Amino acid sequence: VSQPIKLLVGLANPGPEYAKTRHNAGAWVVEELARIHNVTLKNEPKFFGLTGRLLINSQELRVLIPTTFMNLSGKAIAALANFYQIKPEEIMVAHDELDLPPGVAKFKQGGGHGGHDGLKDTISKLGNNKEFYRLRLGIGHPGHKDKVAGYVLGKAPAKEQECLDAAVDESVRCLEILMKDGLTKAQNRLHTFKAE
Amino acid sequence: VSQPIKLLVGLANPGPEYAKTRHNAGAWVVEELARIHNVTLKNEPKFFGLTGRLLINSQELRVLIPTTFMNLSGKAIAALANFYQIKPEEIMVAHDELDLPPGVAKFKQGGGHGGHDGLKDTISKLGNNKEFYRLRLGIGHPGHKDKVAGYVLGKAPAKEQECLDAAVDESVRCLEILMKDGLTKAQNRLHTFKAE
Repeated sequence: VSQPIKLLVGLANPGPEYAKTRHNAGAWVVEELARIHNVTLKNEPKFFGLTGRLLINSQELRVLIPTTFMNLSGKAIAALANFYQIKPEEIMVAHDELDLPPGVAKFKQGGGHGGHDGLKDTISKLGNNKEFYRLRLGIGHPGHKDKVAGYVLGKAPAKEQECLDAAVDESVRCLEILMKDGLTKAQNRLHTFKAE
Repeated sequence: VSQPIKLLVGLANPGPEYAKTRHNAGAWVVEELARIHNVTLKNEPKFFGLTGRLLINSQELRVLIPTTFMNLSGKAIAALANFYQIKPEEIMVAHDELDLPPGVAKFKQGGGHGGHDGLKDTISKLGNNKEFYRLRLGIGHPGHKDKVAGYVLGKAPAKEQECLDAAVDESVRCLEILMKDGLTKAQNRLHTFKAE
């Protein structure tokens, strides 16, 4: 089946202290996808991150979790995409999404960064090309804008984390469906899911 | 001239709240100076951070810990410095310094960002001006470029943290000395210090 995605990126800050923070939600998806496919990601300094190649339905999907600062995610994504000759429209970036609630996830093509430091850098390093795909993992949002960075760098409370974990798992399933049945069918499934 | 400083900024990421990570070293200095001087740091959304005002030897010293993403620290700094008409040469930015070991600290004017995302943004948002002062709190350098973000976003081991905390204490004393006796004398004390 024809489907557009050659590279799946999961945005993150590195290390143990950031691993369970909301702003690492996209990495959670890639980690669970790789685990289910029995591939351990390898550190590749030239790509500023951890990478692997998955065989799913049995398309080849490269995956990446940058080990840069979140605000330098684009260095990883560009370095890898250039090496493998991948264009922005063939990249899906999974990330935490303030404008969706915990337990929801959506696919989208294009859009702004929404103030997400990793998406901002990604757009920049891909030559101001916004037309990469996104896997938007809802995290909710705080009451006040000035509290957004503290929010995304916090750990969700247990109940909220259950919703997020559910949406991660269903996003993984829909990525597997993307590789079997294509984007429209994957999206139709994902966009009816709501954990609660 | 000998006491140029009107604003002391302590860089840090604003979460997770559970975690004393190396890249928050500068905020530790501002928090301890504030504690000793009975200043409560208060959220001030128009400056994108926690703020205070001290009076030490009749010199007003405003303090800021940005609550932006680290790579937007200069947005907070410039917001406050513009509001109070403080020039860049009147600002001292306390920050983790890869180029000194744990237990050592130094004052300097100008210099590059050395890869520090907060310093980089600060130079930019101050109108591409490096000539603010720095309080460099040594955190050591991991010996390879690849995992620098992971290193600064890590928690120092308990022993190393004792060295850090000792450098924070000495840095607070030398900030007090700067406000009383001026920068040359404050340097003469700080630069001969090593934690024991």
